[PDB]
Amino acid sequence: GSTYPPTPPNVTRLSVMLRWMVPRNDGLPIVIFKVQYRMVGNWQTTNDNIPYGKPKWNSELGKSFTASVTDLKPQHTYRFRILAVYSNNDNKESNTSAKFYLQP
Repeated sequence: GSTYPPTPPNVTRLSVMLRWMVPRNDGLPIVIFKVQYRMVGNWQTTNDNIPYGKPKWNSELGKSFTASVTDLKPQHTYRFRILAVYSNNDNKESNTSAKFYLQP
């Protein structure tokens, strides 16, 4: 089955807020998302397993999701990406986010 990738997350200050979207598509449904990050310059996965849940879409464009990441070391720049896990157990990563400096 086809695996439509989520968009990269837009990163804003909070801790870090990540907002991404799963565009409307007819591919396989998503079960959960995982959040990955790395310092600018190896990818690590946080412990959060974000459910796709309901509803299916929350706008004409698709479904937007907003979550947060905690306990990251400030005074460093990071990149983030969203891993989508599909109902057939395949998975696919979003493109990487823009760089984000975490202010102390």
